[PDB]
Amino acid sequence: ARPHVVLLPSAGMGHLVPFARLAVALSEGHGCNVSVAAVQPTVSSAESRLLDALFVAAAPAVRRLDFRLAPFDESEFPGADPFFLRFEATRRSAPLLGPLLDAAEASALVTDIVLASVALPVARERGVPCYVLFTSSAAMLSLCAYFPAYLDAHAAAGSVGVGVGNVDIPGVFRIPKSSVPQALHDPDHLFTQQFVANGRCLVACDGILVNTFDAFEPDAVTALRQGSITVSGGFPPVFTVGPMLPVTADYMRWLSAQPPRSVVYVSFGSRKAIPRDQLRELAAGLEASGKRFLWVVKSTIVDRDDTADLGGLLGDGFLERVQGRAFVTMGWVEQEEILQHGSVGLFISHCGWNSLTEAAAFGVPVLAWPRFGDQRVNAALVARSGLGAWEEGWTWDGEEGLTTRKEVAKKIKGMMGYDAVAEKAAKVGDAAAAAIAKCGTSYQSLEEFVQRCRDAER
Ligand SMILES: O=c1ccn([C@@H]2O[C@H](COP(=O)(O)OP(=O)(O)O)[C@@H](O)[C@H]2O)c(=O)[nH]1
Ligand SMILES: [Cl-]
Repeated sequence: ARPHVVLLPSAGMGHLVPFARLAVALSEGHGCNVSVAAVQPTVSSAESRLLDALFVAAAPAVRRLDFRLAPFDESEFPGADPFFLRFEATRRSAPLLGPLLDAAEASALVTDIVLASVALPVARERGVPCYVLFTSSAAMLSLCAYFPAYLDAHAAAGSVGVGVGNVDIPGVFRIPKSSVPQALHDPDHLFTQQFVANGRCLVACDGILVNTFDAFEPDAVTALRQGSITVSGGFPPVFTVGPMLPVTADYMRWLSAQPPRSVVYVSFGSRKAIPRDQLRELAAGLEASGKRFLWVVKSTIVDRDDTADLGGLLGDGFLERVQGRAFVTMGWVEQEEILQHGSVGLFISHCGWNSLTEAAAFGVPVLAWPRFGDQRVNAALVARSGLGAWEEGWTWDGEEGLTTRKEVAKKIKGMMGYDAVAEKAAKVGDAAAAAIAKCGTSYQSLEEFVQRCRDAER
């Protein structure tokens, strides 16, 4: 009998991608039926394409469950990021999850961290076990879990403390103040209110899945499994299930024509647009590096809005001058496919977590260029694990300062010129493939989670 697992993602590819890979892992790999309760329409078109493809490729085990949004008035959070606004619109629709869950006869609910504080109560009154899929690193899970106690300890009669400094996560390490997600400095920020509420409820859920592997983050994973992080001393089981594997266009025809390990692939993720002054230094750094490069560019946060002319954003001269030696697009690329290709030798990445798991699975060295949110925490893991290297001094969003074309070009040449870089990254690939293979720590963790789902048949 196939356990029924209901999966409840939030908005953006960073939250949807790992849910689509989990669904396939649970269905093909462990004999589960999976219902993915996703909101329609999606903020980005890339989410729509991924959902459409998921429900074909992984049918009949994986199925769509329609989840309608109550109307939400965005006037409440003026100037908020569109994905954060969809996070909140979806959180206030959690009512509707109750009926859906009764109808699905779920063995278990797996909810996005983003939605955990509102999904867990609904699961409890419908009698369904409720697990959280944390979508970023174990280091960031350890931050999310400790941040409420941090804020509490720094609360002093006569106020609720504003700002964040160095965060000494028990039994893990120190997050320097400058690596704290920018939004967390404001306890009233839309993201922060969600992040704090979701961290508070984590002690009271049935377990937490993380798309990482023990050898990648041994200290963070060891602290989460002992419960160091909560001082109360009680934490749910943590299942390390990653790096989860993925489920011919002009850029691929180009790429296959290039020599092995020759191409610098460049992308800052699905929801970041680099300001133009920094964009020009990156263009000229790539040019000056002398390396072949494949560069994905965004002018807006949401792909649907992106109308800018590539020529108009970078330079019509630049584009003609790098013809042939390089490939530059403002459209979507199937990055999972690029990162498996033998012709890629370097990934300049914003250190979004799903991007890092992809470079980890395939052993691709990472030039870390974090921009916001969790990305400086994740960049320190890049450096720490030997997946790549990270110049801590490069500025990120909200800081003044510009990484120059010389800095880019020199760091690109060093990464590809120093063989230890490719070798360290390949050792991460080796450990990642082992983790998800039969005898690996991630395969076993996933087997244990599926066993829990089997024991919940009603
Ligand atoms: O042009 C693009 C940009 C992104 N991605 C994928 O989108 C996800 C981005 O998620 P991540 O957590 O790295 O960052 P976010 O976009 O949430 O900042 C990853 O699976 C990438 O492989 C892609 O396939 N093509
Ligand atoms: Cl660690």
